[PDB]
Amino acid sequence: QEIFDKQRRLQELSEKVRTCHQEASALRKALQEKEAEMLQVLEDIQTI
Amino acid sequence: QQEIFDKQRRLQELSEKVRTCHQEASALRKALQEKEAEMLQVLEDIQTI
Amino acid sequence: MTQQEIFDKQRRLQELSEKVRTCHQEASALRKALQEKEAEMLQVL
Amino acid sequence: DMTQQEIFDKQRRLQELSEKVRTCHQEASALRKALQEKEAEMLQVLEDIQTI
Repeated sequence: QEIFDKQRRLQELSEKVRTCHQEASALRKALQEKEAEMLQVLEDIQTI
Repeated sequence: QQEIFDKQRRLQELSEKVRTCHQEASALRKALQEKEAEMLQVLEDIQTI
Repeated sequence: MTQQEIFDKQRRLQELSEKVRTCHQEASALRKALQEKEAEMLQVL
Repeated sequence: DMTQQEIFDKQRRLQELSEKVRTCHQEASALRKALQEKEAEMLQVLEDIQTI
């Protein structure tokens, strides 16, 4: 399909992948932080 | 009886905190589910070049 | 009776609470693994 | 730059690394689904205690 057009596709796609990673990397931290907050609440519930 | 009511009230306050943390987590998971697949979606395309 | 019931519910609540803790710690190890796995891929890119 | 062969070579390296991510993702979906229901089970038990 012409190597220059293949190089262009590779670039755009890689960028999109890095963007998805950076986004996912921050969603996991937010999820890990949120689950950690819930555990403190649950500990308190065992006390009544 | 009063004791039960108190226990219930306390459980309810903590329950509200649990619900809020769940609602966010439930949504955070959906956002993470869709995003990780979007990543895999592209990686697949990269293999199609 | 009502009391017994509240107690049973409380116990079940404790079971799930510990089960959530297990899943969380299990998720924490997976997220760290997924982190390095993606980063390993990025380097390749 | 980058030649076609260079692209194929990076495409193969990718495949092995991408497959591992695919696996970890499927495992993450299973845990999240399991965690989702467990938290839902808790809220229903909490609401269950509110009734006598």
